[PDB]
Amino acid sequence: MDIDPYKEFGATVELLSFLPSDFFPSVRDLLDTAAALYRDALESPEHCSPHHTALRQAILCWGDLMTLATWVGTNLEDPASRDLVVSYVNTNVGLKFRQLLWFHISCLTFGRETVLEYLVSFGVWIRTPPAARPPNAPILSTLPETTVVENLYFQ
Amino acid sequence: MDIDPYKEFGATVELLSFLPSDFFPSVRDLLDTAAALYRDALESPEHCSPHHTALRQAILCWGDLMTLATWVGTNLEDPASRDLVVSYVNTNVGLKFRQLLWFHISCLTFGRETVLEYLVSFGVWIRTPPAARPPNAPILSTVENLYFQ
Amino acid sequence: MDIDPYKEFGATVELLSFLPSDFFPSVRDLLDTAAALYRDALESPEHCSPHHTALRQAILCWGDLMTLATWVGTNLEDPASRDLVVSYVNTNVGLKFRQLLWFHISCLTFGRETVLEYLVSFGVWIRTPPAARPPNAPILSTENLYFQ
Amino acid sequence: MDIDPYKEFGATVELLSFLPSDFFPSVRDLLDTAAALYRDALESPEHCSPHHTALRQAILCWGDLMTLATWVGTNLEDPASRDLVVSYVNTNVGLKFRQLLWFHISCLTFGRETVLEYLVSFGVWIRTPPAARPPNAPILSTLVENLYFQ
Amino acid sequence: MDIDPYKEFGATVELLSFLPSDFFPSVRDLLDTAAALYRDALESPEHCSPHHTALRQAILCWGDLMTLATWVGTNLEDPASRDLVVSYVNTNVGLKFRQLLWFHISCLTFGRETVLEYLVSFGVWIRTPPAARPPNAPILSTLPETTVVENLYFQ
Amino acid sequence: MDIDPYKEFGATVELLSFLPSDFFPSVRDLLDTAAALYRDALESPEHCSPHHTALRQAILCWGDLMTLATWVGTNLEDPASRDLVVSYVNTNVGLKFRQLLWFHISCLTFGRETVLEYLVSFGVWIRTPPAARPPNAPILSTENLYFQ
Ligand SMILES: CCOC(=O)C1=C(CN2CCN3C(=O)N(CC(C)(C)C(=O)O)C[C@@H]3C2)NC(c2nccs2)=N[C@H]1c1cccc(F)c1C
Ligand SMILES: CCOC(=O)C1=C(CN2CCN3C(=O)N(CC(C)(C)C(=O)O)C[C@@H]3C2)NC(c2nccs2)=N[C@H]1c1cccc(F)c1C
Ligand SMILES: CCOC(=O)C1=C(CN2CCN3C(=O)N(CC(C)(C)C(=O)O)C[C@@H]3C2)NC(c2nccs2)=N[C@H]1c1cccc(F)c1C
Ligand SMILES: CCOC(=O)C1=C(CN2CCN3C(=O)N(CC(C)(C)C(=O)O)C[C@@H]3C2)NC(c2nccs2)=N[C@H]1c1cccc(F)c1C
Ligand SMILES: CCOC(=O)C1=C(CN2CCN3C(=O)N(CC(C)(C)C(=O)O)C[C@@H]3C2)NC(c2nccs2)=N[C@H]1c1cccc(F)c1C
Ligand SMILES: CCOC(=O)C1=C(CN2CCN3C(=O)N(CC(C)(C)C(=O)O)C[C@@H]3C2)NC(c2nccs2)=N[C@H]1c1cccc(F)c1C
Ligand SMILES: [Cl-]
Ligand SMILES: [Cl-]
Ligand SMILES: [Cl-]
Ligand SMILES: [Cl-]
Ligand SMILES: [Cl-]
Repeated sequence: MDIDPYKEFGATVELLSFLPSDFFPSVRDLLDTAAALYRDALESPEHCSPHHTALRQAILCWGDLMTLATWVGTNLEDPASRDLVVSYVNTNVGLKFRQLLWFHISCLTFGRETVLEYLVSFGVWIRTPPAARPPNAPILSTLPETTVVENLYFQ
Repeated sequence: MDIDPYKEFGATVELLSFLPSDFFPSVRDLLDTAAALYRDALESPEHCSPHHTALRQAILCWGDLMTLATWVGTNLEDPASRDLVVSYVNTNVGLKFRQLLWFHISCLTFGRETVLEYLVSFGVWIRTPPAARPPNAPILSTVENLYFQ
Repeated sequence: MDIDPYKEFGATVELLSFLPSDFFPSVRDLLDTAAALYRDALESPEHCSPHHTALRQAILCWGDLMTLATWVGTNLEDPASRDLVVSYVNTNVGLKFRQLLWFHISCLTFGRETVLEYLVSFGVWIRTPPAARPPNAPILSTENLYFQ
Repeated sequence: MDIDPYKEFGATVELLSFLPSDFFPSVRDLLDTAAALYRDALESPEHCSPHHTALRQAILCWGDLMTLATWVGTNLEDPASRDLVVSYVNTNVGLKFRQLLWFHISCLTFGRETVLEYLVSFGVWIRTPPAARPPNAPILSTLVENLYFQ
Repeated sequence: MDIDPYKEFGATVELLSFLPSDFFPSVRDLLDTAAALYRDALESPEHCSPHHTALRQAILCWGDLMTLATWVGTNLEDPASRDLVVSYVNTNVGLKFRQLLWFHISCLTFGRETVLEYLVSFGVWIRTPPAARPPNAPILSTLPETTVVENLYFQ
Repeated sequence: MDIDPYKEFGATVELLSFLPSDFFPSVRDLLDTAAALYRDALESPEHCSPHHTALRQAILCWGDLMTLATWVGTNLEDPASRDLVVSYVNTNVGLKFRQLLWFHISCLTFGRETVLEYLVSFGVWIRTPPAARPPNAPILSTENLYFQ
């Protein structure tokens, strides 16, 4: 099968690939943030949303990879090679999970449309030559809960 | 965090662990069954169901685990050592994914209630001594006169 | 005192003894089934039933027995006598607890009469010569309030 | 599973463990008291109460531990005092059963509320320094129409 | 800063000092009593009372002190010097926490006034020569606010 | 007992531990700020607030800890282990008290909801890669005669 984990969420692997690897927080920091903001939802008996369901699996999958990588490492006769398999996972699959965790955590806070627009905004900014672009990166931020039109309507 | 992947689906890790490892099809056979029955839905831009969403991730996660386990296996000296990794996968994370893939595929066909009832039925049958129990395993499956007047 | 643990549940040690030891699931499998089916009730602050009360104590007692048996195994100077302890447990107190756990778990699922009738049914079948009896064993198949 | 045998009776292992081991009668004396006061009920075909059901199992469980201990001493000991196994049992699991038998026998006589209050009363008394506390321990105890005189 | 932990509770360090060290249960026995009587309240999300808030911190502080003393003790190889750490705890900070835990646990059960009156009663009794005083110590108990006659009068 | 000192104040240890250790002022700087802003309230015979009650105990507890550490340090044989005591304080109990003192002092100034929101804001900012985030950290922030 050819399954793109972003496709049911309105995105693609190629679109997440538009961002440089340096854009994404680390796996540990994504996992810490998922816990700080969404632990209760993620641990609840309710689906909550497709993003929650996917994020739960992504978190556990990283755990599966690290548990396997740690176990083999303990079996490597060279004690200096203890985290060699763990390093292998980070090198070849770490970026994939950073993209995926970032996507779901961000979508849960900002909504798909805002996240996808930000992906484009940053990817265009980082491809503009540094001496020709605004010094600071674009900012990821939430939409207003109420529009100016609605606010003025109820004056 | 402590996330139980079955909890949002009305089950638990402990409940799936009630079944012996020999109960489950192999991961390869589970993956081939998911493809034969649900490939178009799994590859679609539609969520379809929480089971589809979870199953998509599990399928992809197993691919990651196999690339890792294959990399360790193909780069490991000694047949006994590679036997150990294959054994470790068989005993631990392979069993986890056999449970998980079986659960989601079965739920997509029979519904949660039927699946959970079958888990108990088989788990009780296999714990009954063979000489005392029915020879075959339990099976997973799904008008008045007035009516004619 | 002479207490029969089955007496308040309508049975006796003698009746459970009518079944061959091979009839019963293992202690481990009985404990796993009690957890799979009744963990929440067994761990709850509610009595639930006399079967739950008895089953709670039986589960804890087996833990006590295993801790004692482990201490005997580790403290016996001779390795051959450790073997005797295990075989003694399997033959004697392990069988007692297989009977007891099976009885209460089955009663919680099927009710007292069905269980008592099944004990007799299987005990009669296994005593019928194999070449003269049905090829398969009889089947165990089908509450909230408890009088005295 | 994590089963607390006191939980269905409104108590916990931790609560019983608030009492020092010296608080409790010996297992033998608890068993003699169960027999003297409740033998007929314990041996009857009636449930009687959840306390009776639990007490029956606890009495039989101690029998199982002692039968095991005695059998090892008889068969697997020669010049050993053959009381080595029996001695370990009374050292570790004996306290657990003194708590359990005492709880059920006391509840059958005084009721849960009075028993739990007494556990707290004695636990506080024994933790008060002896030279600062009352000399005697707290005590476990529990407690006509007008027309007649007109 | 010079803070007296009793001042917001109507007492002082000097007043608790009026009681001899032998008056107090050990820290362990005070902690075990706090758990037996107040565990649910102490672990709850509600303030409950200023005594509860203070008692919560005292329990945790003792944990901090013993964890530090343990780490020092277990990482000191000479056994005599480990006994020096224990003696320092017993001599100095153990008495401070025995006073403090006793005060808060007693106040939660009997109220401030009864506790302070009892502090005085015992401190006076123990300073009376043993051959001249009642054989038994005064008793900590809640006194009745009204007499039987008064209670019957307002029936 | 398992007491979370933040629980009665609407937070948890895990939430405070979302912030990196470098976020917090030193214990000394927290204590000096508490004295500059709240000394009279803290030394008063009035409860003032649950935050004041908790903060009083934390201040005294730090005094207990440092005298113990000083007594150990001044009686230790070799400076390398004197350095070990300081390092233990810096890594373990100093971090706990930096979190705790900061929480109470900040709550007394800004209120719980502002503090908890700021914790999240900074914790997310510091986890954003430096080259991708705003250059500055988020900020913690909140006649008489004519009407006679
Ligand atoms: C937790 C939700 O995610 C965010 O809020 C995320 C953010 C939100 N932004 C964080 C940095 N920023 C501030 O501090 N701001 C300050 C203020 C005052 C609020 C404002 O000016 O508006 C704005 C800006 C907002 N940025 C990003 C990324 N930016 C670039 C590359 S990555 N990723 C995630 C994220 C981050 C860390 C861990 C995670 F796990 C995740 C998912
Ligand atoms: C595809 C949905 O799953 C099933 O249908 C599943 C089945 C369905 N059963 C298959 C075997 N059976 C028949 O052929 N039957 C024939 C008939 C005519 C209908 C009848 O006699 O009633 C009944 C019985 C039904 N059994 C199981 C398991 N049984 C025991 C241990 S495992 N697991 C899954 C499953 C299986 C393979 C790959 C998968 F990937 C999965 C998930
Ligand atoms: C969990 C309740 O117990 C049972 O259900 C028990 C059973 C239930 N039976 C299990 C075997 N069977 C099937 O799979 N059946 C299939 C079907 C379709 C439902 C039907 O034909 O009706 C019937 C038959 C029913 N049998 C027994 C024993 N039989 C003989 C000796 S022992 N003991 C217990 C038990 C078992 C294991 C662990 C335990 F822990 C216990 C207690
Ligand atoms: C049999 C019910 O239990 C009791 O009555 C129990 C008692 C009852 N008390 C017995 C001692 N007492 C008297 O003699 N009293 C005499 C009188 C005239 C009424 C008075 O002076 O007031 C009061 C006082 C009541 N005390 C206790 C415990 N106290 C402290 C630690 S243990 N445990 C159990 C118990 C005891 C033994 C074997 C058991 F098996 C048990 C269970
Ligand atoms: C738990 C509340 O504290 C008490 O109840 C406290 C008590 C209560 N007293 C306990 C001793 N007593 C009884 O048993 N009494 C009842 C009795 C036997 C029926 C009778 O009247 O003769 C009265 C008398 C009341 N005494 C004390 C202290 N007394 C002297 C020095 S210290 N300190 C605390 C306390 C105690 C232990 C652990 C703690 F942790 C604490 C705090
Ligand atoms: C004393 C109350 O606490 C504060 O005010 C606290 C602050 C207040 N902030 C101080 C730094 N800032 C300014 O100078 N600002 C300038 C101005 C003009 C007023 C504005 O733009 O608003 C804003 C910003 C506000 N920041 C913090 C922390 N920020 C980041 C990590 S820690 N912690 C505490 C605190 C600090 C020191 C000792 C303590 F002890 C404590 C508790
Ligand atoms: Cl095949
Ligand atoms: Cl009698
Ligand atoms: Cl409580
Ligand atoms: Cl006295
Ligand atoms: Cl001031």
